[PDB]
Amino acid sequence: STGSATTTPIDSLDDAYITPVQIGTPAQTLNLDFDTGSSDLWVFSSETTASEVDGQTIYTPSKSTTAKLLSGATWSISYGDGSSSSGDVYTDTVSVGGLTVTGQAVESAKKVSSSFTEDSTIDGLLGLAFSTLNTVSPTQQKTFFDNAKASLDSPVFTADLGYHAPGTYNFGFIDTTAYTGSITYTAVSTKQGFWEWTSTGYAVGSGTFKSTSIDGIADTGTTLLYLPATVVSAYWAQVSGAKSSSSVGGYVFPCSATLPSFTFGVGSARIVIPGDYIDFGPISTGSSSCFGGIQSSAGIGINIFGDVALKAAFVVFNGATTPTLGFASK
Repeated sequence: STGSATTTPIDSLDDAYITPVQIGTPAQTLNLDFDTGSSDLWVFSSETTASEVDGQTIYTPSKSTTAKLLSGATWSISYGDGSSSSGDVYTDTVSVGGLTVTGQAVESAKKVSSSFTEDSTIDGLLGLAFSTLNTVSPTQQKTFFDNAKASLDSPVFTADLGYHAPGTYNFGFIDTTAYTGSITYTAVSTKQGFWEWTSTGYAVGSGTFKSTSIDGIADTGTTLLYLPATVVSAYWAQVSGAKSSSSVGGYVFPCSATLPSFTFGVGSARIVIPGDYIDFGPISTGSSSCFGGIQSSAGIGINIFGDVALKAAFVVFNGATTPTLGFASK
C-alpha cells in the first residue's frame, strides 16, 4: 500500500504545517501537525477541557463505531517549546492520504497547554519519530508509520514541505518526480528516539564550505533551524545590524535586510536554504526588527534541522531495519 497527503502551512510564515487525517467510522477529519520529532498521535477531542478548546476540530470517539477505549491507558507529553498535553487513549481506524491503519492508538486530550488552545489551526499532532518515545502508559503504543510499515510497498515516508506553499507527505514510495538530481542517504542513530544524523558542514551565502560534523535531528515539528552558537554567529555576522536579543529570545535583524543563503552538508552533497526562507517577519506587528530563522541550539541540548532546513529538500525517512535519512535538492 501507499498514501499521499498534502500538507499546508498554517500561516504566512510557515510556522507549522497541517495535514488532513481521517479518524474513525464514519471518518472524522482533523488537521494534524506531522511531527518527526515526537511519537504520539494525539487530538483535541470531546474530552478536552472546554475552556481549552478555541476553534479546533475535535474527535468524538462516541460517534465512531470503530473506536474502543484502551482501558487504563494514559498519556502525557511535554515538547521542547514548553507546551504540553495529556489524556486517555482510544484505538480507532486512521487514514492518511488513502493509507489506512486499523487499531491505531488515538490519544485523546483531556488537557492542553495554552499554546495549543491559542492555535485554532492545529487539531493535534501525528508523531513520526521512533515508537520508543511514545508516552502511553502502562503499554507503550506504536506510531502510525510503525503500524503501517509492514503493509507499505517500501518501508519509508517522505517529507516535501513547501516554502510559503503546500507540500506533500508520502508513505510507502519515493516520488522520483518530486526532486532534482539524486538522493543522498546518511546514517541515523535511533538511540534517542529521533531521526538523528550528522551533517558534514555548512556555508554562509557564497562563502567557502566549512567541513565539520553537526549532529542533529530531522524534525518537521520544529519551525526553525537550531545549530551550534559558533555556526549561528557566523551566519548572522553576514547580516548588517543583526544581533542576538535576550529580550526577544534570539537573533533579530533589520527587516530591510536581504538575507544570505545557508548551505548544509549531507555527505558530499549540499542543500541550499535560500535567504528568504530564514525571514520570520516582524517580532511584533509593525516592527522593523525581524526574527531570524536560524537560531542557537545552545539552550536545547540538541541541534534541530526543523522546517527552515527541511523545506529546502526532499527528505526520505527510511524505516528499513537499519533506518537512514535521504536528502535531495528540489
